[PDB]
Amino acid sequence: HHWGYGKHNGPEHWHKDFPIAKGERQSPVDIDTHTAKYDPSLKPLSVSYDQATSLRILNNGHAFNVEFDDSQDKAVLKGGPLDGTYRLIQSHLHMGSLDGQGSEHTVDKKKYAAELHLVHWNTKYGDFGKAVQQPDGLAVLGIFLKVGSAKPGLQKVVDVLDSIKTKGKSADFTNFDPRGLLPESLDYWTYPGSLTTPPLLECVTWIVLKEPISVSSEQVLKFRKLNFNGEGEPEELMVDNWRPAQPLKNRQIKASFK
Ligand SMILES: [Cu+2]
Repeated sequence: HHWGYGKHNGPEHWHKDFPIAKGERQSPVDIDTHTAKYDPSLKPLSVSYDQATSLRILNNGHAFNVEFDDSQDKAVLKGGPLDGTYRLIQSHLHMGSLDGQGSEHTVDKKKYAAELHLVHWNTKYGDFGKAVQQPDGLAVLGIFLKVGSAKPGLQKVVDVLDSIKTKGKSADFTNFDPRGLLPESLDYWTYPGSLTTPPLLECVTWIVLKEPISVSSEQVLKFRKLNFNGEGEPEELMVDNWRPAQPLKNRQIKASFK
């Protein structure tokens, strides 16, 4: 019924309800490190996540989510390919069923265990709603996740996952710090893209970080136990909720690093 990631409602079906699914700037895409090119005009990336603004954590049937207070500029994104200030409004995790898959964007065909997305909107549009209606309304920072050492900033979250196991559930969480999710390096690739889930609006400036972060298998496994389904329904594990790479058409992927 509702769009999804199954065989009967997965990505390859979306185009029937959202013709833009076959647009000219769809995400995610595969990053060919030796096709993408350094762009000397890109300014430095500014990830000012000083004042934490996390509010809720929830299961919306599509993925694990975190909502932030976007009333002020307490967590914004500036610099890089961006013109203006972009406000962080939410974050979600794309998880795989196996350690070898999960990420939406790929690097030279390589898939990661998962991909985190931090969504920000151009504060020049009044609100999120009017932003997505614009080509330069969104800025999504994508962060790759590989299995290994445990990520501290994720434990506290992983500890209360059972409180949002099924769709429609949510738990207050003012404890979430998007700083604890960032890798050491802020090198990235940027390209004009879209949302990776319906409506698939082509309103996104993508900033994918080259350096992945590590998470333990315990943390991963706990994320693989969320459910696509609601309470009192046949269990459907929330895994492989990622859209495969889309045609780059002839878009240019730029590197922030030489
Ligand atoms: Cu996403």
